[PDB]
Amino acid sequence: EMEKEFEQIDKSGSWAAIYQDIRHEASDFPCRVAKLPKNKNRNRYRDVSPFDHSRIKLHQEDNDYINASLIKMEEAQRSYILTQGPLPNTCGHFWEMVWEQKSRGVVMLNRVMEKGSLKCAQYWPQKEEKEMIFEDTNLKLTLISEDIKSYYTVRQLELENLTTQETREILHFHYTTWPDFGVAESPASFLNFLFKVRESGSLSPEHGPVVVHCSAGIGRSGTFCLADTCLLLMDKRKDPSSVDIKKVLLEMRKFRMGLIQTADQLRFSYLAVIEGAKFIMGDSSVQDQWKELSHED
Ligand code: VO4
Repeated sequence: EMEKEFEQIDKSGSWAAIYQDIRHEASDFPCRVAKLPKNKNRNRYRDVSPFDHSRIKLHQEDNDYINASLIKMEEAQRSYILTQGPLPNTCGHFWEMVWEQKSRGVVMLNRVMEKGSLKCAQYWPQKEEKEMIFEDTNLKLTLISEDIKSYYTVRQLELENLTTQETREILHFHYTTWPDFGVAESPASFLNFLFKVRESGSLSPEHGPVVVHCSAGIGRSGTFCLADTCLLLMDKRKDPSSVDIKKVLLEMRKFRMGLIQTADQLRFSYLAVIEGAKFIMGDSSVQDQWKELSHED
């Protein structure tokens, strides 16, 4: 059904019209805390801020601001934290957020350098023997192992609360071939990566919300969460036709501004959900088909 809607929009060539409608319908809530003068150096982009009602607050008395939003999909019963690529001065805040929110997975959809510019701090260690200590938030981070595939890398990290000496395993899922304001190479390649995140346990309700980011934490991050929630809703009722992608996106836009930054990303979201529906509706072999088509070795 979503498939036939997809074909209607393609034949009309009205992806831009549909996407601008979403933009005009999208919620508009205040971002007063993000705009305080004292927080200016905590925001990577002047025009990408968390709403006050849904922002993640750090558990510190000094300044609890971080550019991060809690997306709570009530009906699908999944939550995500969407955040910007950490800044040189906010890597401690980032890992403090991960600790306090009890997240098990971090999904990173960007490269540290994209289009010749630095999009994100190097906020996790690249070498086992060179751990990182974030002195402002009293956290230590150690690379434990790395599994490099052709277009994504999975890292096992150990996060230590230096104050309590509690340790935690964090899984890092790094998509390395998704261009800013672009789409993944194929649905199959995107779905293969999403299902790798799912199979790690990182999205399970026994854990805190997965942390999802790219550079701004809205475009690629929005595509990832939208596809996931749509597939989860379909799974819940085994009813692909009860899932209205545009309504799920607007619901997600109540928690964070600008989710999906281009009409082509919206169109890709449809493709990913339409294709992923094959798996959700009983055809477990398409998962293997996606892994082959993705060429991850
Ligand atoms: O770094 V993103 O522009 O896909 O929000």
